[PDB]
Amino acid sequence: QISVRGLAGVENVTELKKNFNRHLHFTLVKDRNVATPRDYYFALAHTVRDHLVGRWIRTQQHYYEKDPKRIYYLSLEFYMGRTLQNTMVNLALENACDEATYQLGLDMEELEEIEEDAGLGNGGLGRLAACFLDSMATLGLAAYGYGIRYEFGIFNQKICGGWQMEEADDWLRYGNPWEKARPEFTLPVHFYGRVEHTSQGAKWVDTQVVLAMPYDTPVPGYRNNVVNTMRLWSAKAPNDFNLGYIQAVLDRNLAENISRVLYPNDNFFEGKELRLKQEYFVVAATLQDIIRRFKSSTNFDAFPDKVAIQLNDTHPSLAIPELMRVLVDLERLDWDKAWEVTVKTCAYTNHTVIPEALERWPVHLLETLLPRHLQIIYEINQRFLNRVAAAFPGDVDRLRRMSLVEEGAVKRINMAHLCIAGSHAVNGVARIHSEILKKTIFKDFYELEPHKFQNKTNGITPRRWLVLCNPGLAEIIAERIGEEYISDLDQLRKLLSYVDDEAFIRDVAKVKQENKLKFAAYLEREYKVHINPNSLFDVQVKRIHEYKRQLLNCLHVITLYNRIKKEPNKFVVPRTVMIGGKAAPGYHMAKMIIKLITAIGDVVNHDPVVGDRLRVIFLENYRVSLAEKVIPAADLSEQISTAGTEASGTGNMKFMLNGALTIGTMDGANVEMAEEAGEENFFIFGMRVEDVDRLDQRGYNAQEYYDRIPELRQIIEQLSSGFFSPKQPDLFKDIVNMLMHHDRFKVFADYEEYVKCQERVSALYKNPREWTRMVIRNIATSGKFSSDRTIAQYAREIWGVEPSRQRLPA
Amino acid sequence: QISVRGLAGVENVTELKKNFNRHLHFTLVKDRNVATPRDYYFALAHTVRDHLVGRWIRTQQHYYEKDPKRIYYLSLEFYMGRTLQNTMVNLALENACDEATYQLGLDMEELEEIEEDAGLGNGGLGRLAACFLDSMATLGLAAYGYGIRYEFGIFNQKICGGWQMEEADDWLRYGNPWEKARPEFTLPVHFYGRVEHTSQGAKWVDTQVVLAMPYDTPVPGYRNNVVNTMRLWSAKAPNDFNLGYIQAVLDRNLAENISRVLYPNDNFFEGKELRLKQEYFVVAATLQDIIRRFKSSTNFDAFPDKVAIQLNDTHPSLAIPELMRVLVDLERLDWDKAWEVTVKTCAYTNHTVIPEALERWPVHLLETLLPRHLQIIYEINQRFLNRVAAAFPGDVDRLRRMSLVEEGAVKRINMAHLCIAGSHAVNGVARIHSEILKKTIFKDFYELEPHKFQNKTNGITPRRWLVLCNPGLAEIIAERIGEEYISDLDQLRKLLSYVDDEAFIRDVAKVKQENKLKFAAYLEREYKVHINPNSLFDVQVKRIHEYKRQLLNCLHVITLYNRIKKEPNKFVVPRTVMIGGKAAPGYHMAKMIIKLITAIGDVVNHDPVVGDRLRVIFLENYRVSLAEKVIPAADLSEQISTAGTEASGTGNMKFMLNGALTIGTMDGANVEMAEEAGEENFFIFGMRVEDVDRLDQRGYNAQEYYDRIPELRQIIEQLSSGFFSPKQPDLFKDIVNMLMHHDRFKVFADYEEYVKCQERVSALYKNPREWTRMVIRNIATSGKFSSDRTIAQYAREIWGVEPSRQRLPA
Ligand SMILES: CC(=O)N[C@]1(C(N)=O)O[C@H](CO)[C@@H](O)[C@H](O)[C@H]1O
Ligand SMILES: CC(=O)N[C@]1(C(N)=O)O[C@H](CO)[C@@H](O)[C@H](O)[C@H]1O
Ligand SMILES: *Cc1c(COP(=O)(O)O)cnc(C)c1O
Ligand SMILES: *Cc1c(COP(=O)(O)O)cnc(C)c1O
Repeated sequence: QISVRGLAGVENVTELKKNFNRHLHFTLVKDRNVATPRDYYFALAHTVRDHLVGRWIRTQQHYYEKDPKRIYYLSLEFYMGRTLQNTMVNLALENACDEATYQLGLDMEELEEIEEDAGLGNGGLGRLAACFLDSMATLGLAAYGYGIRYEFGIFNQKICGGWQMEEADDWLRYGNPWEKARPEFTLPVHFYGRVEHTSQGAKWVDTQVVLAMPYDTPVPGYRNNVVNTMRLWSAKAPNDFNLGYIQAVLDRNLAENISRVLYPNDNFFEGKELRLKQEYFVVAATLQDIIRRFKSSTNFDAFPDKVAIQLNDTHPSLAIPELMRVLVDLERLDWDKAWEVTVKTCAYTNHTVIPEALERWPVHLLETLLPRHLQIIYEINQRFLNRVAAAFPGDVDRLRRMSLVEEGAVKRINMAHLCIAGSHAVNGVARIHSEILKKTIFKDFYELEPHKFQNKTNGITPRRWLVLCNPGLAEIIAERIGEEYISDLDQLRKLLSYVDDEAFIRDVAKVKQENKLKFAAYLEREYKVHINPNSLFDVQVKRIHEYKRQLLNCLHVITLYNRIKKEPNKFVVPRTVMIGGKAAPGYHMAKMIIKLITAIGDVVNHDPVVGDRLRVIFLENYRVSLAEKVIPAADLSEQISTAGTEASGTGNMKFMLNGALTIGTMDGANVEMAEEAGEENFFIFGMRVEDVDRLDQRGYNAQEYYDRIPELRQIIEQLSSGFFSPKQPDLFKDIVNMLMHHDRFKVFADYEEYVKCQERVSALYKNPREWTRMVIRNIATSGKFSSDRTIAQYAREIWGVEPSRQRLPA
Repeated sequence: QISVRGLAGVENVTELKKNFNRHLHFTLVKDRNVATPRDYYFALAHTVRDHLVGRWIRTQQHYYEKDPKRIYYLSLEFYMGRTLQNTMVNLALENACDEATYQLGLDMEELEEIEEDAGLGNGGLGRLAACFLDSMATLGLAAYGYGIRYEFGIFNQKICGGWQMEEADDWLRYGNPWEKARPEFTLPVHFYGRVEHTSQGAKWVDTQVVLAMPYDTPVPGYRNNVVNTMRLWSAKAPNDFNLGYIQAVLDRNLAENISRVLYPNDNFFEGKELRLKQEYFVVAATLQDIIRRFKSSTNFDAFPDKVAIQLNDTHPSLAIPELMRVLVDLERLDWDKAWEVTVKTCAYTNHTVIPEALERWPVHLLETLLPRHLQIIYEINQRFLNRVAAAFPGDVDRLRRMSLVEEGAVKRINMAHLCIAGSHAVNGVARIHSEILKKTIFKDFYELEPHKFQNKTNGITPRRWLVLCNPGLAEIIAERIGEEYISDLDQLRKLLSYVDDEAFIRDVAKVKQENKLKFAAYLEREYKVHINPNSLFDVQVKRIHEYKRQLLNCLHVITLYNRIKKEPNKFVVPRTVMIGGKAAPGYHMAKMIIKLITAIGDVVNHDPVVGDRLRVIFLENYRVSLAEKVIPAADLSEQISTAGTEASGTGNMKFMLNGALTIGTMDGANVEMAEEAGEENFFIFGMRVEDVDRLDQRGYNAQEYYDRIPELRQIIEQLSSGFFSPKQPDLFKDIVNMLMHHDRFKVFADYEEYVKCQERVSALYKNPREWTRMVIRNIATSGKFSSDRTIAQYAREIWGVEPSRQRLPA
């Protein structure tokens, strides 16, 4: 047992054991003779869950009594991952449970692997929401996460013949012990219908009704006895729905399809009706809940003092016109008063600048689905443009650029413009991203209301991303500076005075080696794949995207391979290149990239001459639980997106906190990370945002690079001739064609500097001691990237509430 | 507290209370400050449930050790009703829980009303299966009820404008505390595909796979510590199902629709594909489970010694060819050996003789859905007819009459013929019904294999239908003969020596009066309807059907009304005529009858001259929980189906056990009931089966009755002229037209004798003392109609197992 995992008291271990047996008997209705590991996992989950309820009930009762300002974090995604270990960590029950299960003759780590990931997210945006919930609870904020309870989360990725195959993520199959259905708080949500204009107000009538049933999941703060709530809505059809008879009953599924599945798109907008329904569904149900809670604390002037609504991107942007609809149509407030309340209540966070990810809904869709909201949006736009016109008289083009309504083929509503107009604060997720917002995408808006624009650099929770996934590292750190850093990551700074400490250097390196052995083993157990634990673990895990440039990584791998075949008996630092991530089902290029990766592996991994010097592995079904395993085992973190495309990135922070060195571009949060650790302790390369713009003004011509770089030329010719696809020589024609003629992300432009930088990485790896010393400098300066810091800034600069680290009663 | 409700021990009441509070806290995650009656109901349900698990686990472990012959009761319907009180009754926890909740300041009766009925049945057939499970557990048989877990059971009936409106029975909305999902025992079921004939055997390939997930519900025996299992299958789509992406995920519902809803038809066959899928689904999953359990006890010669499969009607008839498919195709047994095993394992129970209820599936449907089963059925038919041909040489018409395959417009498979051929026993559900089977419908089959035909008169469980719904009556009975009768109903005979006992007569009458007041009150509480508790409670509750002749009851009500208007100041015994029951959604005539009933009420209930002398009420949403309320409060039980149409009837037995006198035809079980109590203690009237046949040979002409009975003529003219439907004068034209020209059930033919008999009933009611004495004679002789007797006969004469009343350890 390690210190950071809590005490294994005599009384508590005994109590845990009896409750474990009670649940196995009464809850699972099983005896030890027929119980399977899954049954044991559930018995443990219910045992741990019991310890939450007491705190959950008093935390909520506490907020009722003290009535603080409530924070409502609206998101269509909450990438939670597993809950068992995280709960034990935050409740200081890990060692006790480890001991108790040990005495029952069970391996707790084996049981934890049985829990299904709650994959209600796609990647960064969803995971961010998860880290935020953890931090808000840890900082004692009366926060509520509101989203959708998807029956099917992000699809499970299978690799067949080197191709990605998707299969339903039936995560609720065996039941979810963490959620508590609250059917008693079911709310009605309206769709379609029409607008009637009577004497005293407009009415939305003849609507189709869908019920929203809430499910509450506890969110425990770190050892402070605070347990907040994440409320996920589930779609239910009313009972007089469609009410020949048989068909009417079967058609109930049409209404319940709203919460059936998560759209698997990462940084891409797909204007489908079902998605719009999901967005309004979560918004409509949540707002009624918010107002209900408010009225139970009618002058809505105090609404903004008791309520803060944070929009995670534009997905829940309809909250703005829905809040207006309710205040104006239902509560009968005058427009101006209602608008004042709305702006002061809502804040919007932008997560990207790539045009294809921007939500622009066709007016005809809103027209049919939400007629009243479309009217309110036109009215908002009207009054907004009147302000623009008055601020910039005669600037007609600005008016059309800022309009919430975009003209053209089909009129569309720019949801981002809607969010800026109806929010008192708009923020980017990293300094460079936030600056880009003010200088480009939202320049006109920043000019009109500069006070609205802020920055809130992303962060990650040190509980799940350090203590939970890397106990060995958390331990050796605690041994030298205590445990306070876990909820005050800035204290890792103190590790700077151990950079020359021989014992520490040795332990840091030892922990990494153990993590690598542990992962190298897992690889063979669950995926029959052998790798050399002594090689440098070069990993790039994140969603497959052209802007992420997994292709640039591929070019390097092929370069390494060609160099080896060129001079076989020459020494080179051994490397295990691991690339993992899911591709959106309809993203063809992303799926071709996955195939290319596996294709490269097929050649490289079986070339006798290469031996154990180079291995290319594609990490299947990358998800939160897998991240917790690979990240602690990585040496090199690949954060190589084209400058200006990765709003922030969070995977980069996870790697930095876990002892991996970073090779990347000055993009997103990488800039601040390098700034914190010092550029000398970072492997920075490639074009800066300015270099990219210069190239765009000049005109990007990939051919130029192809003509001037022999090694690059050789790679393209190998791809084109079928060297990596014998049976299908032209298999990768689309890839080569894109690289050569329409590469929006300038892969070739950063090739030379990338490769060169990679050589510097290999050189440092040859010097174990100095590599580890640089690692210590990174870990020691990663404190700024804790989501506790991020949330503290949101609370103080946007929500107007003070974080607290005071422990609530037991 | 009453004696039959068990002891309210000091230790147990204390234990119950703490566990109630534990569940409210840890299970429902609520505090007393926010708990609603529903939360309290669930806390109690979980508390009671806890007492079942221990016994449930050892009962099943017991069967594993002793390995007795297992009884598998296959049914597409299990009309369970509520489970809370029944569980308390069988566990002798009722008084303790009553006390415990009392001390917690809660009214247990109020909490029981919150439980949703498990309405997984239509009427008699489904309820019979429920009573049987209760009796099999009480008799210590290793029995398993196997069926489908419908998401939506029988629809909830709403009456709007006097018309029936159906609405989804979302009984799982708030969760079901009684079931235990067993996802670990999920089994695959195949559909469609084709048959491949290879060298060594035929193969069923290219099939669509649907998963069957089982949910187990405990079935406690009466105070014997036995807890059997009812396993209900739920349809689940495999995860690589349909696996653009979004659509594939949404289409999973196509496969899961199989267990979505119960077909609401009572005694009517609807040849829909979805229904056929449900039938094979339950059969395929169940048989794999049966064989699995058998192999874990490969000579299948002992299969019939360890397994008995009872087919509740033909709904699960595919078990016969499915068992053959498995034994022949999968286990590779020779046909003859397989057939021997199948016949010795299966037994079939017929529940009706009406042609429209007989299952005849179109060959083209089986051809597409279950190609292999169709081949097996042809093969069975072939060999079967060869036996017929050899037994009755040259009788070509017999061959075509007995064929499992019916020729004509579209070829169909007669499932009843299939069941007779593949079963070692076939039984009717009442003596007269069983005789009718041998003399008519299955005459040819009886001639070929007379040994197969048996009778097993239906019964009802005295636990739910006496002790649970009528504690007051169970108590006064127990006070004079003890409690042993509850599991040995024949002992009620002893009450015969109290027929002249003044105290007993007074108590029996008192209990009835209290039940009537209790019901008259409930009527006003939940349905704002006032009635006179001193009137005779004339009730007919059962599914709406023409053969049940609710119309004959209507004619009498109208007769009573017309007589009163004719002589207003003449005295007549006051009556409250209550009619209730659901009509199948697509059964037009049944829906018109409901409207007629409410229409009669509209006129009769508001006629000043009638006063409180006559009231016509339609009992809305008749279901098991409502039956438990009305039956104990009834004085007169209407069992007036045309002789030969009601196979048995079970509602009739419920009324007899609860102190109501019966007016009915010599049909179904009424014959045996009258035989048991003595015809002098029964109000028998109308045509006997023989009279009906005579009339059919002559030719039924309704006009004749219309011309010779003035009162009848007046009623038809009132209906035709719009007397009961002013705004819509011809509203009931279909009813009159049917009555006059195509009445398959000869309503007019029994009118005169019915009315006359009703006069005899009123006469006896005027003499309280003698009415009650006749009641005592009925209750005292109702013992034969206990399902314990029925099940004991099934066990000894069909399954070959001995019932046991021995209590298993605590
Ligand atoms: C739209 C969207 O999901 N954007 C992203 C992401 N996950 O892709 O949000 C996360 C969280 O802010 C950022 O770190 C990524 O750089 C940004 O692209
Ligand atoms: C088919 C069918 O459900 N038949 C019925 C019924 N419920 O309608 O079965 C029950 C139980 O045996 C019998 O009492 C009824 O007389 C018979 O009609
Ligand atoms: C952290 C995380 C991400 C975000 O990774 P980036 O490299 O910032 O894109 C995505 N997926 C999972 C499973 C994560 O844990
Ligand atoms: C007993 C019962 C029946 C069967 O009634 P019959 O009069 O035999 O048709 C039908 N429905 C319910 C709810 C029952 O309790």
